[PDB]
Amino acid sequence: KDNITIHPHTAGTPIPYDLLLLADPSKELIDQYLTSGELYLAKYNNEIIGCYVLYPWDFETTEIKNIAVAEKFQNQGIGGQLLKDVILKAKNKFYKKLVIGTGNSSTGQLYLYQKYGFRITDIRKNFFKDNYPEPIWENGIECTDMILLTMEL
Amino acid sequence: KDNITIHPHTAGTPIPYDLLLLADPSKELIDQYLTSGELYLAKYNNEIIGCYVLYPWDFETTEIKNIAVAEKFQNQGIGGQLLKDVILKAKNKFYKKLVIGTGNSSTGQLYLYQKYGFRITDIRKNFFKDNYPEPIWENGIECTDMILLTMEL
Ligand SMILES: CC(=O)SCCNC(=O)CCNC(=O)[C@H](O)C(C)(C)COP(=O)(O)OP(=O)(O)OC[C@H]1O[C@@H](n2cnc3c(N)ncnc32)[C@H](O)[C@@H]1OP(=O)(O)O
Ligand SMILES: CC(=O)SCCNC(=O)CCNC(=O)[C@H](O)C(C)(C)COP(=O)(O)OP(=O)(O)OC[C@H]1O[C@@H](n2cnc3c(N)ncnc32)[C@H](O)[C@@H]1OP(=O)(O)O
Repeated sequence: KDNITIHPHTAGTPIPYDLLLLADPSKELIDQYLTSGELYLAKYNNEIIGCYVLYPWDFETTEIKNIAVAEKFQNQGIGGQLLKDVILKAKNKFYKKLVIGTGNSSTGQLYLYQKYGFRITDIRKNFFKDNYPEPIWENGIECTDMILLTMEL
Repeated sequence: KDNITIHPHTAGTPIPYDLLLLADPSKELIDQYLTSGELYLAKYNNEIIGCYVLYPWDFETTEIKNIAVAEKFQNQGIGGQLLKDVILKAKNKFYKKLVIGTGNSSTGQLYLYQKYGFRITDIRKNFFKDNYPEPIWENGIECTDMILLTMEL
């Protein structure tokens, strides 16, 4: 909606694993990019309803390692508001490219990221097969490969 | 449906440009891969309602350069029947890989081809921008790049 607020996560505050796990089934992988990344929390009427994690590769590129919206609040435009906020945060830290990777089966998400300016740029063959023990499925398609999209900032 | 027939196009028969143009807006590009490709026609109660073109790259790979279903008959499973038939024809000619390329904005099609066994393998940046004069748009996304998918036969 139009009355959502976004702030960085504060030390001592609970980490919204419920939300992060909607986007990444591995709590181990989440905690790893929380080490060097920056977590942001989207609040609406005092409740944390969404989040994203920015994860620098280097000076030029930073990656959205995780972006999630509470299941009760999806498909109301909150994700788009989050993506706009990520774009500003990455620009403010002088990154030149913003990257996000999603599953080959995530065809709905491939629309959304392109709507906000991401171009499809790379395929990571068997990324999910190699990095997650149990296979992952969407829409009856096995999610084996990562599709990487890139936005020039 | 279950009562569709598929046959190669016969010399002297009209070429269904109405159908081919649904899949490729350039009659010039269509006629070019009709030169070295093979056109197949799907008939239902005597009417041509779909078609595809197979276009060899070399001994190992052949490409679906064009696949189309009449607008009145779409989303009834005819395209899937066509894709199954292409797979058999390519195997029968001893190809090892079957390739199809669609637009970055064609997220519905990215589902369908993966459902029938195609993996996303390659991005052709600015393919449509370079090869078609007028820009092409889908779902409010500009169609600039070709997504190439590959099936091991
Ligand atoms: C790096 C990573 O984290 S990849 C994993 C991403 N996270 C997840 O998958 C976790 C689970 N899902 C979610 O948390 C969320 O659904 C998100 C983060 C993916 C998206 O957030 P949302 O608030 O649901 O998205 P939002 O409402 O802004 O837009 C979704 C869009 O999909 C569109 N859409 C609807 N049906 C379809 C469809 N069949 N195909 C494509 N797009 C569709 C909607 O219309 C909407 O677009 P629009 O606003 O232009 O009309
Ligand atoms: C190389 C080239 O030619 S690329 C260009 C391809 N051709 C074209 O775009 C021409 C215009 N379109 C067409 O001719 C046809 O629609 C084709 C050839 C793309 C597909 O043929 P169709 O008969 O419509 O497909 P079919 O009915 O078998 O299946 C379409 C699928 O999309 C699914 N679908 C529906 N909504 C969506 C959505 N939002 N996102 C993804 N998939 C969706 C349908 O459920 C169906 O899948 P299912 O059978 O597994 O449930």
